[PDB]
Amino acid sequence: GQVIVVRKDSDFRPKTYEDLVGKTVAVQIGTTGDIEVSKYDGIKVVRFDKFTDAFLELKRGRADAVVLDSATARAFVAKNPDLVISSGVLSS
Repeated sequence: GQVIVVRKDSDFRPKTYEDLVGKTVAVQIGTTGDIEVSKYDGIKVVRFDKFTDAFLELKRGRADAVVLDSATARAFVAKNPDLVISSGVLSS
């Protein structure tokens, strides 16, 4: 389902929703990722029209993570080696 993407050039390696509490997390608005992260008190959720804009926030350092669907996240990270998928499939 969902995975957590973070910067490769970081020691931050979240594996669960709880690991995102306190962090700025970019999501594509209205996706499962948005809906799920929004359930956890203390995640600072930043919503974007396009997932690519969520990823841009992460690449620039203005967000700490992105939560998105596995296949879409994989196809993007494939071409963005400054990013890494730090989780397996999240248990939602």
